[PDB]
Amino acid sequence: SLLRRAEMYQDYMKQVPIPTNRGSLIPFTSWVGLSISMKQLYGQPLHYLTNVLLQRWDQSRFQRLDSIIHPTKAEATIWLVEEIHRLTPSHLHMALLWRSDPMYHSFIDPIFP
Ligand SMILES: [Cl-]
Repeated sequence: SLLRRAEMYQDYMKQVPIPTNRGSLIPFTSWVGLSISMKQLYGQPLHYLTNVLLQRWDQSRFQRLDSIIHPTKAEATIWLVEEIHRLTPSHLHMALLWRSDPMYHSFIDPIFP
């Protein structure tokens, strides 16, 4: 059941193309905020694992973030990690993660943002 949801989620996320954009600069002051600007400008979802990681990076800081990591590089890093999260995880692993995290749907993008 969770397993079917994981399988359908992952089968879908694995095929979503990474957008082709060299020549982008999105100023930002938190990782989660940069991710919201990316999801809105490109009209893309980011994966559960990427949303969780972005929130951890923001927690680890507790100066504008974009004066520390340039936006072009920051955005590229999110896309590269997102590609790992789309192409590599097994749905079984995702089902197991979701079974242990009652808040897990808060890190899944809505279908209609
Ligand atoms: Cl931001």
